[PDB]
Parts: sequence; C-alpha cells; structure tokens
Amino acid sequence: AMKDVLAEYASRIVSAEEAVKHIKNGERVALSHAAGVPQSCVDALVQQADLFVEIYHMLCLGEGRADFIPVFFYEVPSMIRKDILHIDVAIVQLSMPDENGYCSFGVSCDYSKPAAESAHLVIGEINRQMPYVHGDNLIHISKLDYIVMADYPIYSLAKPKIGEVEEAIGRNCAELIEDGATLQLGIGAIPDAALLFLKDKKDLGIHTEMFSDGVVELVRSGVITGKKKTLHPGKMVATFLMGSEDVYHFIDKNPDVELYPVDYVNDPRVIAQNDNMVSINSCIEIDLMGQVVSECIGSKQFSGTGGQVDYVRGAAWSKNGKSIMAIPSTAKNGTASRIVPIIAEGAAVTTLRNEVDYVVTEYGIAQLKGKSLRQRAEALIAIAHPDFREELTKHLRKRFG
Amino acid sequence: AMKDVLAEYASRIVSAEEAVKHIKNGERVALSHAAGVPQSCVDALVQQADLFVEIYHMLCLGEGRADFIPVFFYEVPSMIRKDILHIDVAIVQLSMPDENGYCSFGVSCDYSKPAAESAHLVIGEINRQMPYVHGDNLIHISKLDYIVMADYPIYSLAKPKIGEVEEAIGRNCAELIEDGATLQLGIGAIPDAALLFLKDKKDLGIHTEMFSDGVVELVRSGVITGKKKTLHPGKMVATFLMGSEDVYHFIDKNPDVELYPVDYVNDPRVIAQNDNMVSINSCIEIDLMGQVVSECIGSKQFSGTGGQVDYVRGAAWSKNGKSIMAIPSTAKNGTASRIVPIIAEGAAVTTLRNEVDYVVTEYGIAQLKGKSLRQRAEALIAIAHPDFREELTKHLRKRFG
Ligand SMILES: [Cl-]
Ligand SMILES: [Cl-]
Ligand SMILES: [Cl-]
Ligand SMILES: [Cl-]
Repeated sequence: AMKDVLAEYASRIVSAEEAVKHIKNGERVALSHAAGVPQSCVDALVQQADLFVEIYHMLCLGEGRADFIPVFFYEVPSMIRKDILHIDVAIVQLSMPDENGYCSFGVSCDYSKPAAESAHLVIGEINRQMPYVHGDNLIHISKLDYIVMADYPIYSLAKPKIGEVEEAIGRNCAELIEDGATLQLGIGAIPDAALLFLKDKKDLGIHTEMFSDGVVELVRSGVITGKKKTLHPGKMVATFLMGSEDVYHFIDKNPDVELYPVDYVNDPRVIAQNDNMVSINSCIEIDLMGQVVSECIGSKQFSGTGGQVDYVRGAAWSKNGKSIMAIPSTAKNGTASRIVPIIAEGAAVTTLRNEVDYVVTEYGIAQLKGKSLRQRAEALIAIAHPDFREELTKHLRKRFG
Repeated sequence: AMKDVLAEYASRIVSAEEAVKHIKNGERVALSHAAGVPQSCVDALVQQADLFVEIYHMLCLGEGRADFIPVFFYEVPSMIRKDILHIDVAIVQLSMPDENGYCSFGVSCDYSKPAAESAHLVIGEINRQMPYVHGDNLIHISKLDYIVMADYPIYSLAKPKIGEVEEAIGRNCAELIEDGATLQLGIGAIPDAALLFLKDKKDLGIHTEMFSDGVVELVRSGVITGKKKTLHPGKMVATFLMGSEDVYHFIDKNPDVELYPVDYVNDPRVIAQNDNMVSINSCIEIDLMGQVVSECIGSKQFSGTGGQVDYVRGAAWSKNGKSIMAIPSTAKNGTASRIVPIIAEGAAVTTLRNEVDYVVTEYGIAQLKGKSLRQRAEALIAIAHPDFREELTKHLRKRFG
C-alpha cells in the first residue's frame, strides 16, 4: 500500500472554517499577496464575517484609506520583524511539502513569507495546484499552527488587448532597452507591448518585482537568457508572480526561476548590483516639474505595492541604469491629461521630481534628469496629448514667462 | 632674502577683472558654495554684468525658478562629470598652496571641488584668509587656468536668538539622541537649540552635510569625540562649513576635520555606514499624510541644497538610525500652520510620505513610520498648534470619518 503523504501532519490538518475560527477580534491578518491569495480561508473568513479584524494586503480592490499604511515595499519585512507593523495572523498559501517537510510559498514570496515567519499564528493553506517555486521561498511545515488542505486553480490573468497607444509606448520603451539589459516591469498592455518589441534583443535578464506571460514568452524564444546578468546570472529573479495557468506550469520546479522576499529583491542596493537595469512602471499623473503620483485609484491594476519607487532608486545606482515612467498621455476616455500643470488636490507623490528619469507616452520620450524646470515643462509638453498642450503651455508661461 | 611664495605661479596670476573677462556669453559658471563664494570674482562679475551667462549655485537668494535644476545633492558631481549638468567655468575660492603646490577648497568642498575638476575653464581665487581644510579637499595649482589673489574675511554667520519655541523643539530633539549617536544637522535656532541640550551626552560623532559654531562648542567641551563612530572614527566629516571667524580658525589645519565632496558625504550608502545616525532638518510644511515640502522660499536659510532627503534615506539604513523633521508648528507670525491638511498648490514634495520618520514641534514628537493614514493625521494634529487643531481635525473627519 502506498504512503499517505499527509499522514504525519494529520494532527494539525483542519477545515478552512476551523482554522480561521482562531483569529480574534481586533487582530491584524496578513494574506498571501496577489495570485496566491488563500481562497479557501478567505471564503471561510467572509462566512464568519458576522463575528469578526484588519486585513493587511497590498491589492487595489476595485481596480484590475484610513487604515492604509504608507511604506516602501522593500521595507515591509523589517517593519514586520520589528513589530512596527504587527501581524497577529498570517494565512499563507503553500505548495505541497517536499520529502524534507518544506513547503514553498509558490507564486507569493514578497511579504507573505516574512509575515509567516513572524506572525503569532500561522495558517498554511496547502494547495495541490500551488506550484513549487525555487529561491529563498520555503518554510518547514512544523511552523504551521494549522494546515488547511485545498485543490483549486490559483488566480490567473488573461493578457489584455494592446491598442495603438500602448503599441506606440511599447515601441518607445524598446528603444531604451539595449542588449544585455536587466529588466523590471509589470503587467498590463504597456509592459506587454514593450516586451513584444524586444524580440530582436539579445541576452536580456530579469530582476523584477513580478513577471508574467509576456516575460516567459521571451524566455521560451531565447531573448531573455539572464546570461549577461551580474547578479543571479541565468536566473529570473522576482518576489511574486501572476499570469496564466501556463506561467504557473512553466515555473513549477523550474530552478531558473527564483523568488526571494521583498526586502531582498526590491532593496535599491540589491537591485543596483544588476548592471544595465531598465525599470518600466506606470503612474496616474505627472506634473510639469516631474513629480509622479501613482496610487491604486485610476490604475486599473490588481497589485498596489508601491514598489515602483524602489526600482527607480535601484536603477539610479545600476551601471548604465534607466527608469521609465511609461503612461498613456490621457485618461478618462481622453477627457483628462496624465501630464498635468499641478498634481491633483491631496494626491500623494510616490516618486520625487528629483529622481524621475525617463517619461514615455505614445507621443515620445522625455529625459528629465539634468533639465531645469523650464526644460522639464517643455519636454513633458511635447509628449502630452495635442489637446492639452495649449493649456499646459499657458501654465508654463504664467510660471516662467 | 626670503622666498616669494607666489613667484612660480606669477604667469597665471591676474586681477579678478582680467580673470572673469574670459567667461563667454551663454556659459554656465559654477561658484564655490555658501561661505566660500569667491567674493573678488563675484564683484568683478557684477562690474562686467553689462556685457554678460548662467550662474549655477545652491543658495537661497533673498533668504537667510525657470533655471532651477531639481537633483539630489549627492548626485550633482556625477551629473557634472557626465556632462548632464555642464559647467563651462568654475570659480573656486582656495587656500594658499602648500609646499607641494596643492590648494585646499577650504570651507567649500561639496560640488565646488567636482566642478573645478570638470570645468573647461577654472579660476582659482586664492584667499590668504581661506583656511586649509583637511580631507579629500585639495587641487594642484597647475589645474588653475587663472589665479586671482585675495585677502578678505570669508562670509560668516552670527548665531541667532533662540526663542522658547526653538528651545522646546531642541529639547525634544535631544531626547531622541542617545550616547554615541552620529549627527547630521544644520544651522539656525533649531539645530543650535538641539545642541544646547546635548551637553550631558557622551561620545557623539559628526557625519553631516555641514556644521558650524554649535558643533565646535560641543567638540571643545568633550561631548562630540567621534569615538564611537563606525566610519571615520574621531573625525568630524562634512562637505561644506559656515560659521563665525572662530569656526574658521578652529578648522584651519585641523586634521580632526575632514571635508569630502558631496557625492561621498551625502551618499545614502556612505551615510548608512555610520551607526546610530540622527539626522535633524527643517521644512516649510508637512501634510497630514506625512509629505514634506522643503524649498528656499519661507526657509530663512542661506543654503538650499535640498540635501536633507539624502540624510533621511541614509539614516533609514543606519543601524538604529533616526531622521527628524524639526519645525515650528506655525509660520507667518503665527497666522499659518506648518502642519497642513494639503500641501500648498504646486508645492514640490522633497521627502516622500513613505520615508518620513520623526516629526518634532514645540508641542512634541510624532513617529510616522508604521502608522496608518488615520494614525498619522492624529499624531501630527497632537503636535500642531492648538489654534489649528480644530480645522485639521475636521479635514481628518471628512477623510476618515
Ligand atoms: Cl530586519
Ligand atoms: Cl533648452
Ligand atoms: Cl561618476
Ligand atoms: Cl491607534
């Protein structure tokens, strides 16, 4: 008779409902990030919602405030370890244990692993369909106070339609990426469009907050080799992953994919050790001085980690590093400009005017570093939508004659 | 007959008027920073102003915009070396050459030295009264295209009156400084008041953008020894200096004082190598989320380097590091609050809400790191002036109920 691989752990295996029962009112509960959200325990949570608690997450709910905690993404794990951001309960989704009793955090390492390593109570949701992902991404099963068994497809993303605006942006981004570059970029039409114009590039590498289908396609086609990387050569390094079922199969037990916790991956000093960084991110608006506002609302994005500034700062120390803010020139169905004379009332600046590098729209490329305020205004106006250039120019004139 | 110590260089020695004559229209001219501004050449410049040119400086003229170039202070030298910020002419004030033909940049190393090492044309203003200051702060006299001799007291500062608001702030700052701390702080009533409450501290060290009379007083009294520093032990490290004639005598040929260029001193990665950093800076306003606006206008300050964020970021990586934004709770003769519901229209954020640490007023201390937006608002309100708390609270309520 074959081995019952769950046998030894039977004592701690409980239903989702039984597990979440041990959360207490007023506690902060951290969940595995993004695609690795523990679906069975979350369902049990809403079921007992009546009785209950603060959920700590980094998602844009209603895309893609009182309790929001501004923090740099790379700083979250130390803040957790120092009890500055206290987590009473970590509900993490995990892969099946290996022979040594280690489970992988699969597609969600990020702060999810640090949370599990620090929380007073740890619930591990072991999903047969959570892939086993390499890197510093394991936890021994003995650390789990409760184990909830599951079998369900993790959250996936379909790739969005690329329009001609996104195509134009992508093509401009590709222009800035030379052979051997190490990339950080996200998901959505813009980054996908950028990757589509990289098929002629050679030996690109990945050191990124996350990647998805578009990156894997360039691995399979031989463009992204990691072969010229100066840190973790030959490896795709990330802190979390999300994409199609195909991405999740490609990464499963794939030693060329390594996840590490966010305090490693997103640390500007670690990012900087990768030569030729090109970081690509989007934002909601940028003012004529170069201040960048990037928030969940308006983003049309599932993950709101605020991790982009980590990469702007890391790229700035990378040998021949570049960061790009790649955005549609307009918003709200073309009725609003993302290049604004003044940021919106009460908006939170997320990347400082003193650190912004390249800005890219469908109308072209601006490099702001080293430009005066006049020069910056003029440079951004030329890549703004034509319908907004007149009003932007008059603010320019009011300010600088 | 004794040696004419100028003799060998006679060929390049010219009047101030003759020297500046070789600047050409449309050129960018960099001047030694702050107290080391080359006074003779500047006078000659205004005299020929008729014929003439962009002066690159980091001063707040009319305290203590089109051509302003937003940049992190520590990044300026590389931007100069990469011709991203091109300097056609460097007019630097220097000490008399030593026996080896090396002049010191005296009290202005900062970007002044990097400018002199990169500019197409270099005018050295050798002042008998510019002190010889140690550190990476020399240039061989053969690099000077013209030499202008001078003998005049460099710009000095009188220490300002400390009021009870400043005293209260200083006392709160001192509370946050433990024995063995390495300090960065500026000039003005607030930092002076802070230093006045540090007389009972032991083995403090200095790694600072600049220092002045207040720091030297604590050296002379045995509090600031540098003895517990983990970088440059026993030394006061800075990038520029300004104070009374007394400070300038104390530093002259004093090997315990070392200046280095700003790309060394202000680099967050170098700052971070000093354990127990305490960085103290002021700003114009801070909003209820923690965004910090610090500009020249309203600052009542001579130097507008924007260097403070370098130290917020460096302190964040220092072992047990702290940064403090120390400000009067009010402005404009008590008619305005520096703790605001929303930053001023068009204001430039200089330190991100995600990185602010401590905020200190005459009404107390707030630590914002790890606090939610609600918690941050409440924490800042409690240290706002009582006359503004009601209106701040109603914005709090409109936002978070
Ligand atoms: Cl830590
Ligand atoms: Cl121009
Ligand atoms: Cl350099
Ligand atoms: Cl509270």
